[PDB]
Amino acid sequence: GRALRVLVDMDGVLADVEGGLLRKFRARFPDQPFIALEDRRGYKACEQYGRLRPGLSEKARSIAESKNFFFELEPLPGAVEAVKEMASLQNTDVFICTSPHKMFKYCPYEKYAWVEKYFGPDFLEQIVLTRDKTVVSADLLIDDRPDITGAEPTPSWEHVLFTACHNQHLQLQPPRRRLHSWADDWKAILDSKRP
Amino acid sequence: GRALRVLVDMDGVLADVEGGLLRKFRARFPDQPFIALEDRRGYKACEQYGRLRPGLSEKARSIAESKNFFFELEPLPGAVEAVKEMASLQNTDVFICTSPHKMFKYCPYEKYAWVEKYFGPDFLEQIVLTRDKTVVSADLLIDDRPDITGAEPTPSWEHVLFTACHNQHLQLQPPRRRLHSWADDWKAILDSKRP
Ligand SMILES: [Mg+2]
Ligand SMILES: [Mg+2]
Ligand code: NA
Ligand code: NA
Repeated sequence: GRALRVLVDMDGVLADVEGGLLRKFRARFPDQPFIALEDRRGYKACEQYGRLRPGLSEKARSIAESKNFFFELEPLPGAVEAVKEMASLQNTDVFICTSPHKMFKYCPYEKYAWVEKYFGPDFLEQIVLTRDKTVVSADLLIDDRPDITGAEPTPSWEHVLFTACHNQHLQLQPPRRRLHSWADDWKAILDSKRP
Repeated sequence: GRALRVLVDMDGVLADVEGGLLRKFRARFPDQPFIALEDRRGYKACEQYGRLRPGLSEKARSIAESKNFFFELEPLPGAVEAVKEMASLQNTDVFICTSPHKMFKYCPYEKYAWVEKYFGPDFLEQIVLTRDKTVVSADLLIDDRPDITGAEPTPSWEHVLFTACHNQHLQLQPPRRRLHSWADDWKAILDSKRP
């Protein structure tokens, strides 16, 4: 007491939503152009697909809306190991703070199931499902979305940007910070917020 | 700006979880003793069922864990009308802040579906699913659970206790407040927190 509280985003931070989208898009729509991971720009993949060719945004969306899309995402390298270690640290509380998106039949269930699979049943109590992360209080939010907005104009967390291909070239306004991958020094970031 | 932010609990505040539990329990287990609504005491119904007769807690739990339990709950009188009005007020942001419980196959989906049904698709973005309400920041939390605890020792909200049969006889520690039903003067409660 007090415990440092860290919110960890799920999509693109713990679960490889980009790789999953691209793989399943390519398999389901093999004759359509696609966006190679390195060429991704901007948080919303479907929007970029729409610019590639008309109709592709809805097809990209249909991949993400399909049963087992979220459940079958691969963990990002080091993600499960890092979050387990982080949660186990003294004076450190970790919550997985993630959006259900505009899709509720499968996505919430599958996100819970995915967390159960990789972190165990006891970690389910650490999940906060919300479209608005600004109303969740914490010391840190690790999330791959550059612009996080919502009902709270002054969120209590510092947003640390987790690198993803869609944001990796972005110049952030100082003093905004990055976590480059789970191999990067996340302990140093947490420690900088401690008493 | 700033908008007053109000968290409204779902079970026992918007949706009649007590009536639904009792009705479906009685229908599925007609030869078992039950707990009449007026005799409910303590937030956790299944725990009281367990004291009534051994094995009854697991049966009560099975009712709540069954498909369509949450979806088929009836709204409490005045609840949908009040929350719609509250959300429509100037400088007032409403979030439905509710637990998925220890059950994730049906409960999250059904809670989203229930909100869609009674409040419309656009209200889905106001849902926060969490087992820990203390990490959700707001001015007010209207919730029928007397004791709300979690990772944040000093939540930012004032907890206003929504009357339910299990809490109606409880003497609260001053200056804790109650909302007796949605017929009660909820506007006065909100107004007391405004600048
Ligand atoms: Mg993300
Ligand atoms: Mg409740
Ligand atoms: Na879905
Ligand atoms: Na369930």
